[PDB]
This record gives sequence, structure tokens and C-alpha cells, in this order.
Amino acid sequence: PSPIIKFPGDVAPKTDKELAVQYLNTFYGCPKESCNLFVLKDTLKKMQKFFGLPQTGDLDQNTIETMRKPRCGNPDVANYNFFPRKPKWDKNQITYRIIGYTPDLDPETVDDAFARAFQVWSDVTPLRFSRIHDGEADIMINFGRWEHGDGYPFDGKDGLLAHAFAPGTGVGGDSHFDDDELWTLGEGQVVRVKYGNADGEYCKFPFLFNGKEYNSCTDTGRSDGFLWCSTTYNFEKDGKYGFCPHEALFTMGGNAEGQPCKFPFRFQGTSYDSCTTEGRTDGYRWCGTTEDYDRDKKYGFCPETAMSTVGGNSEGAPCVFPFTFLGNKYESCTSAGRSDGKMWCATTANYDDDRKWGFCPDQGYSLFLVAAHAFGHAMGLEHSQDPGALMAPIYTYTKNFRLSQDDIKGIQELYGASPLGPVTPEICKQDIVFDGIAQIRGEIFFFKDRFIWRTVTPRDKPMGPLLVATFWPELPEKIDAVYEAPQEEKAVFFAGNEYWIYSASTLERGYPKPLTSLGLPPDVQRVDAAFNWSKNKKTYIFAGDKFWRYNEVKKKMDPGFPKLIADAWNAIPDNLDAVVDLQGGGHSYFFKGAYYLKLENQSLKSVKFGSIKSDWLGC
Ligand SMILES: [Ca+2]
Ligand SMILES: [Ca+2]
Ligand SMILES: [Ca+2]
Ligand SMILES: [Cl-]
Ligand code: NA
Ligand SMILES: [Zn+2]
Ligand SMILES: [Zn+2]
Repeated sequence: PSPIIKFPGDVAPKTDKELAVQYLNTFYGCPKESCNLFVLKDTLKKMQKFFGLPQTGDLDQNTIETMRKPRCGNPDVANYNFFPRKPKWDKNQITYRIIGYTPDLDPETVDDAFARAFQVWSDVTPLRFSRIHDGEADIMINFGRWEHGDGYPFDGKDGLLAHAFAPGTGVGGDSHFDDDELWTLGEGQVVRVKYGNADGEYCKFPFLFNGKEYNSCTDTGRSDGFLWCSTTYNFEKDGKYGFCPHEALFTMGGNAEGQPCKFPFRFQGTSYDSCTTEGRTDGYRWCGTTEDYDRDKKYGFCPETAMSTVGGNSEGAPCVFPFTFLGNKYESCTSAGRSDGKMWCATTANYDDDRKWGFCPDQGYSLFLVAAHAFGHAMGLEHSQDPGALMAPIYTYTKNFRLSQDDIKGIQELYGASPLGPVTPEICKQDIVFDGIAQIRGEIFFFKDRFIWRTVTPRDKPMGPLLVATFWPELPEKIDAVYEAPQEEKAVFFAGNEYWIYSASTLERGYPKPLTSLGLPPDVQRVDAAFNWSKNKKTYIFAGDKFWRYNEVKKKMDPGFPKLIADAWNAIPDNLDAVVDLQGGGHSYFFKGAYYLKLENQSLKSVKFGSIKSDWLGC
């Protein structure tokens, strides 16, 4: 089941053309006036060129999927965007001022992310940044909205994340982050607990209380309307919590003694319906705690605000569980009715009766990463075309961030070495050994260290490189093997002693687990090969000089393994790295070093030779 519907007060989506033009207009220069068929193709191609697509004026199923990914606000072409044409700070000791904050994080967390982000650059150069609290700084950092005042409009949630100006005078070096995003540490809403036995810690989302997991703070269980979360998943066992900040419930310092803001509250000539930074330089939100702040002068600060709902019509009201939507009960956010996979929930017990809903918090974007990238702009750097480079336009979450050679190169190209960076694979121009090679949802996927190449047919150049984190962020630095499960069409990734199962970019719940869960002897803590067989549907996991079989139907291994690579296969070298059996052509190819071996399904002598780079990749 799944009927589609339009939700009351939702932002209609932009159609591909509308999207294209905006992308081309925003990042490529094609003027709003010149967009026509001719300009769309040509300019299109320039974008396609930059991102590795085929050069064509047509809007490719991937050309659209690419210009649909959140990215930086800066263009890809012509460093002629309001900064000094000489791309490089003329000093080596730079200052910055945080002018704006975001309500999604506590200042300490926001300050730290920025500093960590500057450190990204101090580490590989002689640039040293210092934070000043008054007057103009080299790099001013703010958070704003659509039109933030320098003439480069942001457009709400997702899409453009931030934009920084090149080193120069006035607006030069200045970094802006879109306030309509939700700034998490990259992995989900970040909230910093307010009081109790977890006063310093972050909420732990999800956390399990009474039978329900919470993915935002709740007043469930409470009587006094206060919000809370635990530090750990198991609240029942660990039992540590604190109150989540919200100025409707309480406020910090000031003279109001923790009481809630009073909304609206008259400040001088204005009535404020939220905290403001008016009257202030530190950028701290604040609010009168009584309706006439002048008359009573009772104020408290609003350092952080826990969110529950974003957009929709409920104005951030919390979800209600269980909630009934189209005659079915939902106890968690779903995408019923939305064709865009975005997750929402009702904010009342019944959507059918009330039609009130809202989007639930998503993974957000790390301010850290986004900052570090924007800050590269501020040092004079420009957009790299290297998928593994921080200064690539598109945003990709990377649990473990490492500045890439390409980045270090440029920053050191502008400034010193310091008082040597990761590199990125090129398939055709270098003979390399893939970590795992396997067909996925009908596409061949070639993995390596931090990147993956993919294709729908082996008689064409391979699409990529692409950082694998943009599909499988929870996966580690390198996989050991890959595979597909015949029953659910799910991807199963191996690495060290764990394995992950995904289904369409969604990390399986319960994953990762130790390989023992697959039914492998505790001795192995690695497996170097994997794949399924169309005839038998039996999954063989190769490690060293032995292999095993997995029953996907029975979810158990088969009668007493392992077997040998030579004892069960005639010509197969042990410690070989990959295996792939494309669907629909009885041939099983086993890869080792840079060159592979084939096989007919009905016979092991069944072979014909070849090599990976030449035979496999259009090279
Ligand atoms: Ca400045
Ligand atoms: Ca945005
Ligand atoms: Ca392997
Ligand atoms: Cl493999
Ligand atoms: Na494989
Ligand atoms: Zn950028
Ligand atoms: Zn701006």
C-alpha cells in the first residue's frame, strides 16, 4: 500500500528544468535571461564536465541526481564573486569573530566546531587564527536566511548550505551558514542537556524509554511539561538524563532565575515573539521573561533550543504517537503520502481529523565539516573537482574527516608547509587492486579505499570516482567485500569482523554485527571475498585458503564448512580479492591482483581469460 497525497501547507517541489536553471544560474553563471534550449545544453555540459557526467545538454538521470545534492553556495566557475582577484591572505595571523550563532547548538559546541574547522587548515600551514569579540575581524562568521544582506539569497532547508567570500576587504573572508538548516554534528540532532545527572552531555538519540525509542527530546513520562532525553540508549538500565533546553520552559542566567521567556515581550518599539540578539554584540539570543522587558527588566538567555518538528504547519509542535494517518496507526515518523522519502509525523492523535503534521529531525549537516570547507574559501581556496577533496562543492558526511592531498596541495600552494595527505584513485591511469567488486541493484560497483566507481554495463567508461560515504556513511575506511542478498535485494558489506546490511541507502537496523552472526567461526576476523550464485542462490564467503556457504533462505550456514579454495574450485588462487557473477549470463569471474579469471556456471574448466582494467573497465 501507499497512496500519494499533498500535505496542507507544503513547499511544492521544483521540477527538473526549474531545478536545472536555478543550478546553472547559481553555480554556473548562465544568466536568468539567457536560459533557453541552447544555453541549457551548453552550460549544462560545463556542469556535467565539472561533476564527471557525460558531456551532453540533456538532463541525465544522474545530472539531476547530482544537482539535487546539498552543496556549498559558491559557484564552480570564475573566481569573480565579490572578492579580491588576488586569491590570498597577505597576512599569516588571521582573526575571526562569531557574530551569529545557531539555535540548534549550544555556543560552546558552535565555537568548538569553528575552531576545529580552522585547525583543519592550521595543521598543514603556517596560518594561525584568533577569535576576537569586538570590532571587525578578518573573517566574520554569521548564520542567516534567504536574503542575508550581501546579495546572495539562501533558499531554505537543504540545497545550498553556506557560502564564504574570498580573502579581501570588508565582506572578504566572511563565512555564512544557512540558518534554515539544522546544524548537527553530522550524525543527527545534537542537544546539550540542561540539568540533572547528565548536565554536560548530549542527548543520545535514539534512546529507549518504556517501549518507545525517542529521536528527539520528550515530555513523555513528565507531568510538568518539561522536555528531557537520556545520555545513553538504555534509560531503564543506565538511568542518566537531563532537561533539554527550550525557552518556553526555562532560560539560563540573566536575572529571571530560570523562568521561561514571556512571548510577546515589548523591548523598545517592538514586541518580540521569540528571543532576539537585538541590543547585543555577543550574538546571544535573549528575551524578556515578563511582557514588558523595559517596565520590569526581567531577562534570561536562550542558548539552545531542542527541536521536534520542522516545517509543516504545526510550528515545531512535537509529534504524537501513536497517530492515525489514512486509517492506519503510526508509532514512528513515516513517509506515507510523500513521494520524496522525507519523514514526517502528525502533531495530534489523528491526522485524518486535524491535518496537523511536521517533518521530523533528519541527520542535519555538520557545522564542523561545512565550516572547514567554507573556511577554505576564506583562505583563498576554490572548489576542487576531486571527489575526495574537502573543497568539492557537494556535501558528504564523513565520520572520520581527513583533509585530502588536493586540499593540502592548494592550501600549501597559497601558504606554507607548517613550522602528506590522502590521495584519490584513478582507474584507467593506474593499475590498482579493488577492495571488493560486485553487482548491486543491477549496477557493477568497484570499491577501493575511500571511493567507488559504478556502471550499468561493462562496455562503457565507469562512472566515478565517488566517495562511498555518499551512499554508506556508516561503513569504515575500506570494505573487505561486498554482495547482494537474493531475497530482499539488499547490499551486504564486509570489513574486519563486522558486516553491514543495507537496503537502498538505509543502514539496516541491528547492524553492524560481528561475522559470528553470519555463522562464521570466531577465528576469522576478516573475509576477503563474497558473492551469490544465481543457480544455487548460495552465498560463498572466501577467507584465506577456505570458503563457506551461506543460506539466505534459512539464514544459517550449510552443513559443516569450511571447504578449501582448491578442494572445491579447480583453478582459484587462495587469498583472492573479489568475485562477481553478473545476473543473466552464466559466468563467474574471480579477481586477484589486477587481473581476473572467468568461469561457466555449469563447469569449472569453463573459462576464457582476461584482465580487470582492460577487460572490465572501458580502458
Ligand atoms: Ca572581514
Ligand atoms: Ca539551504
Ligand atoms: Ca576483497
Ligand atoms: Cl567481494
Ligand atoms: Na562481490
Ligand atoms: Zn564551496
Ligand atoms: Zn552571505
